[PDB]
Amino acid sequence: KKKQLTVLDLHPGAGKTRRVLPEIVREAIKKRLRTVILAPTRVVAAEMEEALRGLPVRYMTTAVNVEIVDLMCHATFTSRLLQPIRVPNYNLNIMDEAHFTDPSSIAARGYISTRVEMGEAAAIFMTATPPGTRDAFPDSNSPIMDTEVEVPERAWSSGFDWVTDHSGKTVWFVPSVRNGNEIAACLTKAGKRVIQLSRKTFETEFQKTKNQEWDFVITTDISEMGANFKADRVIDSRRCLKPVILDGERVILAGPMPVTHASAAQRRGRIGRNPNKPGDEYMYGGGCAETDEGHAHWLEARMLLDNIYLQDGLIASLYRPEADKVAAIEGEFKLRTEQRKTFVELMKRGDLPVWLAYQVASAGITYTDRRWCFDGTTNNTIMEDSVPAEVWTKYGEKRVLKPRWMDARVCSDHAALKSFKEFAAGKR
Ligand SMILES: Nc1ncnc2c1ncn2[C@@H]1O[C@H](COP(=O)(O)OP(=O)(O)O)[C@@H](O)[C@H]1O
Ligand SMILES: [Mn+2]
Repeated sequence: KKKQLTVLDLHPGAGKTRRVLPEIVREAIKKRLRTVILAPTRVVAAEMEEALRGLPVRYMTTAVNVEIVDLMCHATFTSRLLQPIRVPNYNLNIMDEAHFTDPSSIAARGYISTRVEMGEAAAIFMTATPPGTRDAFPDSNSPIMDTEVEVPERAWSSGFDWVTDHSGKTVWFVPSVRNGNEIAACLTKAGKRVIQLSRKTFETEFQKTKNQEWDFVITTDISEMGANFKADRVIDSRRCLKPVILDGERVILAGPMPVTHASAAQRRGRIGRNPNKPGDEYMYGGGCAETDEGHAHWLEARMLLDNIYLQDGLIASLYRPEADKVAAIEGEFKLRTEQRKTFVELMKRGDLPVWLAYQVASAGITYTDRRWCFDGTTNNTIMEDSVPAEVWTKYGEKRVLKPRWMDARVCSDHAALKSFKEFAAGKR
């Protein structure tokens, strides 16, 4: 029904995606409701075509090889809202894995919930862990053995025999890509077969969990968003890096620090999913805390939402239960037409973090002008192998990487640094 936002918060594995979602879609088709289904990732979008097989759904992603029901990724929806492209005023908005804390997912939730509040649409947010969840140990299809235990975050030689004595398969949530690299190298030296997953490698590398033999999957928090494993153990550091905007001028990666209860419940929720296989184990290495408070993703969500047309001059609010996570003045990030296009291109083609893309576009810099990558303060020098990183500019001059605005996420691992060096050199 219109003006209704429903939170479908069945416990993990209860069947929200494979049982309830197809029933909702069939009903929406019957009622001739223009409907959008929002999948967190391309991998999950492919899994949804399997669950929705038969039904007339337009899949707006090349991730599926195959209507009044559209399916697209969370980020695609928000990106299309930001661009001149026409987006239907969907009568029914279904967000699967609606706990995703990516800035584009938060922004989408704010847009959708505002259209519902205005009485223009209906929405269903599907997630075991709605915003504000305080339960890290929800129900599961089969019982879980929960154990609080010290979990290594560096290479080890002794004192953690329980890690390597296990003969099943383990999903291990690490605080960072670099921390996961070190743990992976340690496990590999101990004779284990390890697959590593992160945000930017997920679609490629996740397939290895089906196609290869493995003993451990080392993953950051991307695997909290519908990623399905045939494991019988989760090792959870219970730690994450928190992007924080410091003194309004830079972004640091603070911590590692506790994950939220929702994140911990989602990580544990990778196991206990088979009602016929009890005895899955969850080993956790710390407590939870509300570390989404002040987390840059919710500031970045407001930067996105301030630039989405809703109606005349109105600006969509964040979804009420997560609106308190950021201190921001509504509309303070609204950009005019040309600066907004630069903003969008810096985020898409530029592959820059939202906060950084905003600093560049709001300064009046055009997308291809990379002088700002070199004219920052000395304290903004980016290091590679303990020496200042250097690139050849598009002019042919070798220069130290020293961006005017420093966002730790452009150089937090080797791959991110490689990408930002390519950006500073004008190569995309
Ligand atoms: N490809 C598959 N074939 C059979 N069962 C599956 C498949 N994928 C998931 N399942 C199982 O179906 C049940 C419901 O899954 P799902 O709808 O994803 O749960 P939820 O979305 O509520 O977390 C779970 O036990 C899950 O382990
Ligand atoms: Mn689901």
